[PDB]
Amino acid sequence: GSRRASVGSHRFKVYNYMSPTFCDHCGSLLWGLVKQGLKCEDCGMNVHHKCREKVANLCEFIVTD
Amino acid sequence: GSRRASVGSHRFKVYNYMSPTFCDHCGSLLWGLVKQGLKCEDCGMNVHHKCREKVANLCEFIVTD
Ligand SMILES: [Zn+2]
Ligand SMILES: [Zn+2]
Ligand SMILES: [Zn+2]
Ligand SMILES: [Zn+2]
Repeated sequence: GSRRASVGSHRFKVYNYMSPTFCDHCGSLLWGLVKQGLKCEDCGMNVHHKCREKVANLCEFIVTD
Repeated sequence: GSRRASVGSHRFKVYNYMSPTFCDHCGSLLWGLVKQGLKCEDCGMNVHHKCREKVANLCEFIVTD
């Protein structure tokens, strides 16, 4: 691997959390036992459904693979 | 929306060109039958040794895989 970043926009998908998880935008618990929020398939950001429109679309992460 | 890109700096490595190939910087032939120049391991840019010093470091490509 080299110094490198992946840069794009988020790719959020409905996610079923198996452990208590917080929103990476607002900090409140992702309530529920299933489909509690959205996780970006690329960078892993977790958000409430209602917080999706509050977050910037920019999605970047360092690639070490 | 946006494309996803892999971004960093070039990673040039000496390459054996099997067909006549030109420098992507200056346009002159990569002279010889072996080790004629360097190919960026990330984006594929081909350069003369001397042109390595002349190109911008910026290395980007769209990731379609
Ligand atoms: Zn993301
Ligand atoms: Zn939230
Ligand atoms: Zn490159
Ligand atoms: Zn050249």
